[PDB]
Amino acid sequence: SQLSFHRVDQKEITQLSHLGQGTRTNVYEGRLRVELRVVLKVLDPSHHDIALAFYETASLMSQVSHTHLAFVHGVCVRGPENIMVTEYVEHGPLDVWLRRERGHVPMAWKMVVAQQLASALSYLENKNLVHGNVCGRNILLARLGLAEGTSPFIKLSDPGVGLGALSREERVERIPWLAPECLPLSTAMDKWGFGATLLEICFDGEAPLQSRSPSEKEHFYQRQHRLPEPQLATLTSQCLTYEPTQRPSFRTILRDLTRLQ
Ligand SMILES: NC(=O)Nc1sc(-c2ccccc2)cc1C(N)=O
Repeated sequence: SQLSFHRVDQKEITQLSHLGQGTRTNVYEGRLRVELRVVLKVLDPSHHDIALAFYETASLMSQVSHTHLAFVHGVCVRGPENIMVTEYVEHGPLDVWLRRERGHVPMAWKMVVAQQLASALSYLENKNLVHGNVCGRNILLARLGLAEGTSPFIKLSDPGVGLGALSREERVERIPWLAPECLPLSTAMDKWGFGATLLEICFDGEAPLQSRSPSEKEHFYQRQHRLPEPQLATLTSQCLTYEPTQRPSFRTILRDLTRLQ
């Protein structure tokens, strides 16, 4: 093993406006010259394992292609700062967009988005690679598709700092997207995240257990409580099965989403 990713020189990037924060990151709009519109993910000063995890994600995402996976252009080191350089996708995070468009996103639109997500994720399953952070915030909207005769187009972004390097406190915050087996490893975890993401999508960007304290989210998992029903219901319940070996394959998930729309 030896990572593979493009090294970007600090001269080749321009840092523009702050977009928000990811896990141990600050995220900015930028420009990449040899000019590409890009996103810059500046890793906070942090333990070395966080840094290694960041690089492991850049390497992973630098070696996969898909219609519905966002590009990773490289990594730029700017003195003590490590910066992942990624695709700017026009309309930003899906969760933010859904909350703003709450009430007038039709179920048929959500079905297309779901089918796109599933096919991205079936490709990673085929490659036996784990994403580890499927949630609406990591789904970026390239086309709105709300206009008559158009259809939406999403891209799944990089998972950022790997799950294994995060604190237990951080993993709790990711409930219900976090697979229960990860609270105390496989491609199975993304079936849970997918399920949790489908609920998030069905509820116009509100995910379940958002009004719950960390202790309550933990307790929900400990008592293996069942998450609400969106009929994507069968599918979502299948994905949101605590036992990883009972979650259906993306081949099945995708075949099912097709013969639904
Ligand atoms: N590749 C990638 O992740 N692109 C991202 S991340 C992001 C973002 C992240 C955290 C808070 C708010 C926005 C926006 C965009 C974008 N518009 O493409």
